[PDB]
Amino acid sequence: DLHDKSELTDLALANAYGQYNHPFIKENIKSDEISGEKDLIFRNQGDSGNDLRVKFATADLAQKFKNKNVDIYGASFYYKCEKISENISECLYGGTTLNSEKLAQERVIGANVWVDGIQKETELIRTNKKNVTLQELDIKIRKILSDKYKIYYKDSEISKGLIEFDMKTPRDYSFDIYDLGGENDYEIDKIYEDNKTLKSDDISHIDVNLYTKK
Ligand SMILES: [Zn+2]
Repeated sequence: DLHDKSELTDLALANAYGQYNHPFIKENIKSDEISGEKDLIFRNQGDSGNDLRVKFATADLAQKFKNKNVDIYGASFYYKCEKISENISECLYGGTTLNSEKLAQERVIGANVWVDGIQKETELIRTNKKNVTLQELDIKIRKILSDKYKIYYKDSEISKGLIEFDMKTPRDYSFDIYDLGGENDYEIDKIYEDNKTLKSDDISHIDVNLYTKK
């Protein structure tokens, strides 16, 4: 069931590596401009003053954040990002939460890691948001995985990977780290388009299982 790293093109690997190592993080910005019916526009708010277009799965979502002070944390990209002006538009799916919703205290989540069934050091990620997007937690975990296990380097020994985010109830979410939508970010990141958010204090822990080349 777990997809193999060898299934991905070089473009897909370079793109994955790029976004999990350089996420777009912006705090307290507001947009009173919808594009299409489900994209919010933050002119000149992206990298290099490029414009920023945050895409949502529904107009329901875009409206919810329209004219709200929001925090952004997601995987950004340019290719296929619909321009709003004659200037370069930078894109990102979901990764949006209200800036007013901060925890009374920093939530640290433990991430157990296994490589071929052998327990490695438990890793840590944290957030100060009451409702954190799954995208944010995922990027934070993949960053550590990229740093320590070189998950997105073509010639590293890791070839299969599963990340499990467990709640305090029997609810869990998971990502096969190599089952990418396609090779371009506009495809790959639709994985975050629903802006799925989790109640930070209800998260139990993360379980990561990687398997070496075979
Ligand atoms: Zn566990």
